[PDB]
Amino acid sequence: KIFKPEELRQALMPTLEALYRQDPESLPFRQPVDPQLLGIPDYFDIVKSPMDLSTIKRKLDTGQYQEPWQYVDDIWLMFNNAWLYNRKTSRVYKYCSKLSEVFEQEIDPVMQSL
Ligand SMILES: [Cl-]
Repeated sequence: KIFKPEELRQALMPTLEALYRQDPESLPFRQPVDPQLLGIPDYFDIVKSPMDLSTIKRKLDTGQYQEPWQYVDDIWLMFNNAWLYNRKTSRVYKYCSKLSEVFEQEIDPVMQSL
């Protein structure tokens, strides 16, 4: 179906809030990564399409997702970036896995309703 932007926003936003409210796990994902500041110059060599919670929120607010799967894809892109760039024993890697689990429980019922 064609999705009215506000209908989408209303359905998806709670799932994004749930991730944002995961403390401390969501902390590393609330703002775009800044390799200059963080002193990790090689970040963009590894991560070709940066994504994060704030960017996803902005796209959601500005009606830039026409369909639910698009939002899901951005969520997974964010996760995959973190798993890719961070060692599997790192804090960020584990935070990422936790967010992944929270998302799964959140998104399933929502997708059905859409
Ligand atoms: Cl949107």
